[PDB]
Amino acid sequence: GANDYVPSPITINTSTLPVVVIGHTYPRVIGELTGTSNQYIFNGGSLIALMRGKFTPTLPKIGKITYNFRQGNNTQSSDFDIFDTGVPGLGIIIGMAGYWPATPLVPINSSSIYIDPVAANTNPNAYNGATGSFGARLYVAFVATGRLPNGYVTIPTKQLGHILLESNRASLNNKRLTAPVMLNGGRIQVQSL
Ligand SMILES: [Cl-]
Ligand SMILES: [Cl-]
Ligand SMILES: [Cl-]
Ligand SMILES: [Cl-]
Ligand SMILES: [Cl-]
Repeated sequence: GANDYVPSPITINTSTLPVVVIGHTYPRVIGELTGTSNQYIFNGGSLIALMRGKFTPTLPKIGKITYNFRQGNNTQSSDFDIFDTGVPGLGIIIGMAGYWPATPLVPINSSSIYIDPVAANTNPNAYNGATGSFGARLYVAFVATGRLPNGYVTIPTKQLGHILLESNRASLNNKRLTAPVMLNGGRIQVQSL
């Protein structure tokens, strides 16, 4: 079908956080996960469409932190919303971008935001160029929000939020397709010297 687009999740892995060595200050970023990307978060319709993705985080927002991801290509710091993983002392901050590398990392610091095209955050009629899929890049960093014990800590799998597919084609827009944005759970290690 022309509008038979279906969602697929985009996921990032707790297991890529390096060991956290502590030689304190809260909040502070304790490491970045390896950024991930999915070209086909929405895919499958036979008719090309102008599409955009609205990300709504759905974990509790604890506060803000200023940061500049080592990954991505922003040259100045931004405020990021710190989201509660549920594990005391541990939050995450999120950035998302369009799939293609020229598009910028968008700090998640609003109750919802268009991750691609960023033009849509100030132009309600802006969409990606017409094509047959919508994808994205996902960036996450862990934040110490309080004192961490030594040793291993398990992070549960968390749904960071969802991307709503919007389009200037009503039949596709009105499906309100949504794709989950996932933090795959895992184990981190703190070495408190
Ligand atoms: Cl993925
Ligand atoms: Cl992909
Ligand atoms: Cl950044
Ligand atoms: Cl969850
Ligand atoms: Cl239409």
